[PDB]
Amino acid sequence: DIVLYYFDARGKAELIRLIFAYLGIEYTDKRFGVDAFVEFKNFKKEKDTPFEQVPILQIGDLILAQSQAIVRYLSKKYNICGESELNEFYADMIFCGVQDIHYKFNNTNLFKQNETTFLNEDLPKWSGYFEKLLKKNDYYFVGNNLTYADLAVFNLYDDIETKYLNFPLLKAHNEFISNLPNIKNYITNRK
Amino acid sequence: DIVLYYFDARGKAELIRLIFAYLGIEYTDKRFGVDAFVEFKNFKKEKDTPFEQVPILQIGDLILAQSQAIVRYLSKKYNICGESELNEFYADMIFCGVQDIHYKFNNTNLFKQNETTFLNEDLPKWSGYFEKLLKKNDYYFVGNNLTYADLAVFNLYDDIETKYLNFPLLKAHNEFISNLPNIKNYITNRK
Amino acid sequence: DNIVLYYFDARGKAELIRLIFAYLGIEYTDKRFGVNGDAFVEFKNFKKEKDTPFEQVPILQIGDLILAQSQAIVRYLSKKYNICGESELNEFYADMIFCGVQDIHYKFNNTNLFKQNETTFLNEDLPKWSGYFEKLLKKNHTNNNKYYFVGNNLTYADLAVFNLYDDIETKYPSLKNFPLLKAHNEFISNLPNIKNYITNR
Amino acid sequence: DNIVLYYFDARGKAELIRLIFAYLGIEYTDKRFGVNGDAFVEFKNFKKEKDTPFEQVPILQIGDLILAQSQAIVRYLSKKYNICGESELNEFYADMIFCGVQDIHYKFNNTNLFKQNETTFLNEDLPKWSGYFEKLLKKNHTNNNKYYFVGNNLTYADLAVFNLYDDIETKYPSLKNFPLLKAHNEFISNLPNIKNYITNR
Repeated sequence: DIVLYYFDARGKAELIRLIFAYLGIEYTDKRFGVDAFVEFKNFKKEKDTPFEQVPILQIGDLILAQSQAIVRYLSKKYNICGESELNEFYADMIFCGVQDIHYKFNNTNLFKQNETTFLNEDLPKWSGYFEKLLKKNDYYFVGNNLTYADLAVFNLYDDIETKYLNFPLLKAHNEFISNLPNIKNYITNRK
Repeated sequence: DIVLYYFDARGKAELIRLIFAYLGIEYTDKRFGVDAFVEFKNFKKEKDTPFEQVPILQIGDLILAQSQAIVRYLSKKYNICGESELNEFYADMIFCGVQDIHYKFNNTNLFKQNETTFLNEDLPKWSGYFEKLLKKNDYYFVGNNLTYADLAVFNLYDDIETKYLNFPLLKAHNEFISNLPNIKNYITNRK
Repeated sequence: DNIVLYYFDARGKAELIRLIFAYLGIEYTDKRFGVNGDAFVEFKNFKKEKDTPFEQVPILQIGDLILAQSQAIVRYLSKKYNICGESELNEFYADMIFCGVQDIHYKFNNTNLFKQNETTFLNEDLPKWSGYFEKLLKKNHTNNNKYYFVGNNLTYADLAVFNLYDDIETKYPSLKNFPLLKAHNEFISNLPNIKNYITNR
Repeated sequence: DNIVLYYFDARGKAELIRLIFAYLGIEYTDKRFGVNGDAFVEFKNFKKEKDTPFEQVPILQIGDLILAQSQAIVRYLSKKYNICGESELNEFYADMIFCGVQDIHYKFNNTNLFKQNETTFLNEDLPKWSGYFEKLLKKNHTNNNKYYFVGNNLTYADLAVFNLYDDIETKYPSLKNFPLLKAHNEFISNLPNIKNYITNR
């Protein structure tokens, strides 16, 4: 009854956009800076944010902040969080793992001279963790249905691939998500 | 029916310890290095961890990883996550906020020359966010009962205070948590 | 001689060196990884082929001599070509100032949307540093009329400050509140060897 | 003269300067914030009282002269007191090496339990750097028999490498796999002015 507010970037909003695309939920994708910064300063004046951060998801009059929290909330509401107490935990635990490596990716750049370590050490290591998780479990990380963890893992590699998959299941899992019809469409349309 | 594995430090395990103390749950608090590192390497060989990280909470044969996930799991199980869908979200959102500032605290040190900015800019700003959240809501962040967010906020400042509260509610809230009998006891006994 | 600069096809930590060569009019080969191909493969092969101390670039090769670490290279060239200041104290001040540049420059490079630190960088870290530089320029009033950080000739510190703001500008918007600094950067940008290099870049 | 070093009551970025003064036998006042009181209040008052370029310490004051930025201070002292190498190339190499030290040292300082990067630092970042240093020592075989990074006299790079490992050791455990580096550090640790300073520290 929905507005997503963020910068004109994937960033930490993209996973939320992927969820809405998957669920088929209509919303206004509001992007600053399509002086992004002046616009953000104004938004903060206009809107009551808890921590002066975006993304913000506003549903009617209700303001939701913090991307990971928003993801968990939506996932519960729309049945992509796992179907048992243990499965809900595993999905969460996997997402936390994705968060660790995703941040590391966002902390690697040329100036810092950490690209080679990321490419050679950190990413292979994390990819191995994910591949093993897939092996343990027309591919899902959790149970026999899609969860937000699947989308998160797709999003992580999709992001990484923009800038910079030895991992057979992970590759297959990524292809599978990319080809879900709602996802494929979203992706094709995406700037 | 429970072992917590971590280093002999508060770190990211402390919030879990505070929850168990609050809930009155008996567990073995297993600390490496009471060559911490040799011991950790061995533990990783011995135990099947998803990401080769601690803390690990083992309940019977069940291995749980990722501190924030563990906290959410316990909180749901033991009714400290909020009593409505919206309240569960707010608790989560607050914890996410705590995570942001807690990390910043752990990223500030003398060598980096970022202590003054943290003390003068970042912490006051975050404390203001928390104070306002308390105002909005014989003190609780969420609803009218204790949630993990309360414990998290207590833990954050308690950590900060070891190394380095203008904020009346926050101070009062912190005192209140510190004085909950199970907490007070845990704290008095703690190395 | 045969001077070759090796780096990625980016400004990064190489650009100041490139600016120095431009300013001095030194010819060199600007070898850039990844202009067309996979930058990482090229870098990997380079490391195999060239004996680098730390497996890092930039690398400046003069003849068969291999020099590493951008700041060290900058200091070496600056001494050689008389852009390091003309007294012991002035040499120190240029070095001081560059050290300060490095600090804020590293911060800029650690700033991004995902990390949600853009607003604090724009709003609180950069203005503070811009203030420090503005004050330093004031102390050299003044000799100035021409804007130099140190003494009455150009030093690498001048180039470094120019480069830092130039780099920032590529990503983020004014220097309105910092007139001395703004004039200084403009002045550097208009030195003919520099203006020409920039236009062609 | 009246030489005063201002810093926190910590090693940090000051310690190398202190080691240099010890090695050279220069008397100075080692003023440390927070020995007894609130370090931040002391620092805040210092900044008000002293005109610092960047609102940072360390600060070295010689007479009324204020010098800032630890690396710049190290380079200035090293030139003055002949620990920077005795040729243009050797001066560059000592500087190169120090730049490398700074990189790994900063990483050590960014390593902690909360960030869960201790194992990668011990396991993968430090060994790699230790290797780089070990290889650099090998190149100076070579002159050595005495271990120096550069030429056949001590330079600040020697002190810097010693200091870096010493600092690491306070926090984390062997250098077993790096015999040249280990011997080098031991050798530095045993220079009489250094050994004495250390024992008293």
